[PDB]
This record gives sequence, C-alpha cells and structure tokens, in this order.
Amino acid sequence: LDGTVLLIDYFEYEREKTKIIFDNIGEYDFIEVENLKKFYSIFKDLDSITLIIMDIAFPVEKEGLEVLSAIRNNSRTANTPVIIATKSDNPGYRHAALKFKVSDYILKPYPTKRLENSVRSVLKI
Repeated sequence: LDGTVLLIDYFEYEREKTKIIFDNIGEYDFIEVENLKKFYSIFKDLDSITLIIMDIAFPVEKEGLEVLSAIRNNSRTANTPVIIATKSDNPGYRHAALKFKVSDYILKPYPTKRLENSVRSVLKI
C-alpha cells in the first residue's frame, strides 16, 4: 500500500479508467467521490491523501472550483497535490482553477499516457 488517491469525478467509468492507469504507477488505495454530496460528507475526515485527481466540472466548474477552494483551505489537505483532469475546456474556468495551486490540468479525452507521466512527475518515481 504505497499511496491513497482521491478520485473526484461524477462519471464512474472515468474513475474506473483512472484506477486502471494506476496499475503501472504502483499499488494504490482509492477513495472515490461521486458527487458534491459525497465530497462535503467526508472531506473533513480526509487525512493523509497522497494525491487528488478531480474533474473541475463537478458537476459544473463553479461547483468544482468551490470544492477546490475547500480542499486548499482545509488544514489536513491544504498542500495535498491536485491533478485536474477534465472534460471542460472553458478558458476562464481553467485559468481560475490555476489560482488555487494544482500540479496539472488535463483535458478529456487524454491518451492513457498523458496522466501516467503527470502522476509520476507530480509524485516523483
């Protein structure tokens, strides 16, 4: 068990696709958050998350951004590295997302190679 990852994404198939990519990265624990309700219902319980991968469109950018902020202003997760992988490519929402600090911004679809490197860089390897 060399890592716990938090997947914030409404789409189950995207989450499954993401866990798979981790078969090459390493042996990781996954905590899935399928919607707003699930996030707020547990983010105050989050402890020692090695990596957060989320879709800012949660379900819409304004909600994802709020979640992002909550994550950054939450003590136990303020520095936790966040990788944004999203289907939305609105320029302003992306730009706004970068103001909170995130390790990467990936657009969907993305070659299952794009995410792999990102994780490896962001996490060292």
